[PDB]
Amino acid sequence: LHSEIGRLNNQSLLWGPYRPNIYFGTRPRIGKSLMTGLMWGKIESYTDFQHTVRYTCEQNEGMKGYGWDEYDPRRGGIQSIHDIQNGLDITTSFVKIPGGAHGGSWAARIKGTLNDDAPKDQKTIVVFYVSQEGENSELEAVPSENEFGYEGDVILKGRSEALGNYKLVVTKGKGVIPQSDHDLSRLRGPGQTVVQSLTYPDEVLWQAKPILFQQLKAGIDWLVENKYDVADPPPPWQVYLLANKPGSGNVHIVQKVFEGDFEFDILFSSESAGKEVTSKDLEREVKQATEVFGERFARVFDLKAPFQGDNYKKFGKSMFSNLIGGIGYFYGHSLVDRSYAPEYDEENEGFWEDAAEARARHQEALEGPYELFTSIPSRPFFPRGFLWDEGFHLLPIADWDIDLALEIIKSWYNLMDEDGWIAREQILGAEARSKVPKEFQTQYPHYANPPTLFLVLDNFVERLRKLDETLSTASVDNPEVGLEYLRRLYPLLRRQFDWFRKTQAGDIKSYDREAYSTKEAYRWRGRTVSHCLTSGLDDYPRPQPPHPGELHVDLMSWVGVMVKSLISIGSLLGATEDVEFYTKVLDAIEHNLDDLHWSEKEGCYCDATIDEFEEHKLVCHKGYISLFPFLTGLLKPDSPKLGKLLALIGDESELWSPYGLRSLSKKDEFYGTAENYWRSPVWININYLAIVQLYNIATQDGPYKETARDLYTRLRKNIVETVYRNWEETGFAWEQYNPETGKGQRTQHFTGWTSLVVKIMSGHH
Ligand SMILES: Cc1cc(-c2ccco2)ccc1NCc1ccc(CN2C[C@H](O)[C@@H](O)[C@H](O)[C@H]2CO)cc1
Repeated sequence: LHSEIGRLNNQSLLWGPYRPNIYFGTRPRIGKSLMTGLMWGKIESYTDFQHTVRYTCEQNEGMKGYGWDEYDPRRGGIQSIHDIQNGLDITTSFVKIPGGAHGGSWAARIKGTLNDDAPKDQKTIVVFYVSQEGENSELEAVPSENEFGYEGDVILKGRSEALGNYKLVVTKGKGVIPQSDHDLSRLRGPGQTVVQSLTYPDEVLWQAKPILFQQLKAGIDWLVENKYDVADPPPPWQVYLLANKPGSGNVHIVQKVFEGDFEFDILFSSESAGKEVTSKDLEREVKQATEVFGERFARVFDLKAPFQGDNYKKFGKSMFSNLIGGIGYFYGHSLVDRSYAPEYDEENEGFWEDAAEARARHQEALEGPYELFTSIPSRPFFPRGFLWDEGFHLLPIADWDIDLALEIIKSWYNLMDEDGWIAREQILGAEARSKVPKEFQTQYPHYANPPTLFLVLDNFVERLRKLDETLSTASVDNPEVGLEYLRRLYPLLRRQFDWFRKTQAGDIKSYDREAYSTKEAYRWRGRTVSHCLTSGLDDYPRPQPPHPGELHVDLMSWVGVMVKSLISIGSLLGATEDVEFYTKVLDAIEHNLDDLHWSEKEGCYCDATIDEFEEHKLVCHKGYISLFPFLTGLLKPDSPKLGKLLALIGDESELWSPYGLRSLSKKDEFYGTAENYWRSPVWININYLAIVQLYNIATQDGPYKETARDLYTRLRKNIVETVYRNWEETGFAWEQYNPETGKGQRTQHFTGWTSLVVKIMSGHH
């Protein structure tokens, strides 16, 4: 019956606007298939369209804002786009209609409305671009009656093994079509919808902007050749209207020009389903999806005081929709260095110079192809899977739709190699690559990232212990199905656990280090003089110089997180021998955190290193790192150490700002130095961890209950209000917040773990 649930999940999730790297586009969860994308831009001159056209997501002066107002990947959503440069407010509605055997049908409305500043007669070019990859696939534009293009709908008829038969329609739409009185109109028509059907090698189909401009340039060349010149030029918009040439091919460009406001529909009808999808279907199903979104939001994200007001609701709906709306399907090769050069072992002083020499051998090669279904940090900047980010993304998503979350976890775990490594950054395919500077593309099999996906698994387990609607929770409602999922995933979790212990081992035995256990000690590979990217806390100060004898307290705590998860899942599956090993490791980590990491002098956990004189030294930089055993839930509610940690957390002159906890203490010598990435700013992911743990202590009999209750109440309020105020002023979720001013800074559109704020508001952990 697990198989039955699987098949239904497949069919439910198959279609989506799963191209979050562009403003609007669709693809199914199939590597080589049918994809769509939208382009638009004002044209006011003979050279401006190349500058105004929109396709891939950006953020700059020219774009006021954009995002999903509502979204569920099972149903669809509505997106808003505020384009200043092009003077347009755009709505893209997307809806899915179940039926047939190929994942069902879908429809989109594209609505553009000029803003108040735009000339009332602005000419806007709109393109709908369709490509299909596959060896045994076909797609064909049905030709027009009229001489020069289309008066009505453009109909494309296609077929593939993946999709069966289907028809994709781009409706006539509503709005003024400009008409040219020029001579050229005798040969090109006065102005109408046009279609060009082209073919290119499959691997370049994603390059829509270049493909389009190539056709425009061919058009212009034709003009010059046929004596259309500056003595009497056609209007710009006619110059950039493609000559109509529909047919078969693996690329179809549908182009319309509007003057003033416009709208039009895209209808994808799966043949194996009922009758074909209509505009009337679109309208009714859009209304229906909104009703269902509304009701689920109110159940799942019931915002508690003092955030129960309508303004906080709108805020919460926007943050959540942007997060879940960011879900993409990615397909293609990864760039991996599979040399396992010995320099990557980092057993020497100065290991970072050796490692750089090894990287400069460029042994990396493409491998796969792989696929991934994942949410993302950011559409305009980071539209791809990041390993420890996805842990935080899935916490709110799991509340919404646990089955969708387990799908994404499975997607991630299917990327794991036989060693137990999953690359921390998943750049699949040339499209995905196009956004990443070369320096940053190669993955290294010795680079870890925090195992945050285990947190999501813990939430699932507690829910398990204690048709779209049915499917969204099938995995907890049918305990047989939940256990089966765990049974299959469990070995991969164990493999990753063992991988951590093998590749991220620290060195106890080779120095003068006494501690309860000789095994438990950890060091992130991959550190440079100034960085430790693999830990997630890019530039958080660490022992100088980096050294093979370093030990990292955050890493040890992540291992504790993992082993606790394995005990809970192992128990469920009756893995007796496994549980007993995990139990000895938990016990060991618990003692060793104290023996190697706890500083009595400073009253917090510290990274460790090895002296000029080969002795163990604590290196203390008060900040998120210092709190880790607490953030990760490893300390007993009655612990004196916890006591000291709560004092640090609450201390205004260290970590506690009006706007949240500082990444680094104001008293640290590295406060606000260098790029100041994790050396003062307030980060929502770590604050979220603090908030959940504070609440944990507040809701249990114990000596710190009341202290925790106070800090929980204040921190919750500080974090939410900072995100909300910024969202109100700017439209944006930000990557981090300034603890002096509360201003959002770094990257916009970070939804992104900033979105955890909906979960903070709804509370009741
Ligand atoms: C300099 C640069 C430019 C562009 C670009 C130019 C035009 C469009 O894109 C893309 C990448 C890069 N540099 C790498 C990078 C930098 C920052 C992040 C965000 N972020 C940092 C956290 O510290 C991590 O914990 C977290 O996992 C992680 C993902 O959220 C991720 C990657």
